[PDB]
Amino acid sequence: ANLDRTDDLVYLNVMELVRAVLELKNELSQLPPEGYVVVVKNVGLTLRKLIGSVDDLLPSLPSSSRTEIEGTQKLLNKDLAELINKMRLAQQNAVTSLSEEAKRQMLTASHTLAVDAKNLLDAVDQAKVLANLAH
Repeated sequence: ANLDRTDDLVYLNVMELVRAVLELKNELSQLPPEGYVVVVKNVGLTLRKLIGSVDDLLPSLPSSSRTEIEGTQKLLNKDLAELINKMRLAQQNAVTSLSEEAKRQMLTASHTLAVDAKNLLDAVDQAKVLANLAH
């Protein structure tokens, strides 16, 4: 048995992103970029919405973990900045060998949205708990 307790709602939403972004990492070699343009939305709209959940805990944390939240919530909008910019540039009507390299690169940016989230789900976990230990 396990008496798990859901207190942090920051690692909950982000969880949906890591999944929605992980599916587009394997489908890269399946469907065209025309359909991915819509996926990046549900993959990048999960962070911009969850980021507003930790912002409230920011002022409720010490001066040690903040570097993680204030440093992750800012880069969270950069992990997709290169992914999207690569979509409109990859799916574009380009007649060159690069058209192939621009397909594998875009994917390298997708995972970024997750790789930068795994550290965020645990980052806040240390800031929230500190809110209590602190006076």
